[PDB]
This record gives sequence, C-alpha cells and structure tokens, in this order.
Amino acid sequence: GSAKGNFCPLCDKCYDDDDYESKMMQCGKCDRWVHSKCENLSDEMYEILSNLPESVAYTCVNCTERH
Ligand SMILES: [Zn+2]
Ligand SMILES: [Zn+2]
Repeated sequence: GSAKGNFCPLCDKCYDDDDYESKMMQCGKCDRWVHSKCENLSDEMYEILSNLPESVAYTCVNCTERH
C-alpha cells in the first residue's frame, strides 16, 4: 500500500477523510492530487482524460503555473 493521497493545492476541503470518493486529479508532473470540482474541472472535460488511453497528462495549477 502507498498510504498516500495528496491534497488539492487550492483548498482540498480539509484533511479529506473521504479521498476515496473525493473527486481528485492526479497530476502528471508532480503527481499531486487536485480537486476535480474545486479546480473547476468539468465532468465532460474530466471524462475526456479519463476516457483517453493516458496519452495526455493532467497538470496541477502549480505545475501549470500562470496563476
Ligand atoms: Zn480544493
Ligand atoms: Zn503538478
């Protein structure tokens, strides 16, 4: 077991005791988990990455810079 989960760099709720159901995004640069909903990630757009063969990479706000 990894015993990890990371937390959204914006707010990530607080501690996140329900990260299992906590729609978080796994970054491709630092592998950091960003809030799917809080990061303003649309479900459809979020679905497109999840439907892809992993060719893409989800980059978090810090990695994506410009903020
Ligand atoms: Zn958040
Ligand atoms: Zn990142």
